[PDB]
Amino acid sequence: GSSGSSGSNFLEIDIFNPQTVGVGRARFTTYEVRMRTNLPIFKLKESCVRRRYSDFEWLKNELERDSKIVVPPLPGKALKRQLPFRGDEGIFEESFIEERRQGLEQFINKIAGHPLAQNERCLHMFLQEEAIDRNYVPGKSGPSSG
Repeated sequence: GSSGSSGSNFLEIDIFNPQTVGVGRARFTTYEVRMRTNLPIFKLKESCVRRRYSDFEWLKNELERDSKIVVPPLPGKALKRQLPFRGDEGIFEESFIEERRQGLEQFINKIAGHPLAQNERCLHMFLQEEAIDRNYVPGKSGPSSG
């Protein structure tokens, strides 16, 4: 085959395929982060990787380092625990998953739009790359100098 289709640049990410991990309680789920762009900045045109909300919290933060970068808020709220023992107070409903599933998608959908982010590597690493490598080695990093 050959194929060949294009027209107008478009950078968007999809969040679906909610898979549950672990067993017992305070369990969590993931989402298939499938991005699709036609920009050069991105080495790959399309890639599918697995990621969760808690993960995004690592990425987002990575953006909230220092670079006049405007990162959007994460969909969720929780802060009332002295010691790391408790988590979710029994929550199992499509709505919830949807909320986050959609939320993130939106957050990234906008985050991706960000130019300062489009250059960021962590972003890509959080996309193309399936497994993040905390304290990775920077190289190439899109069109450097300029």
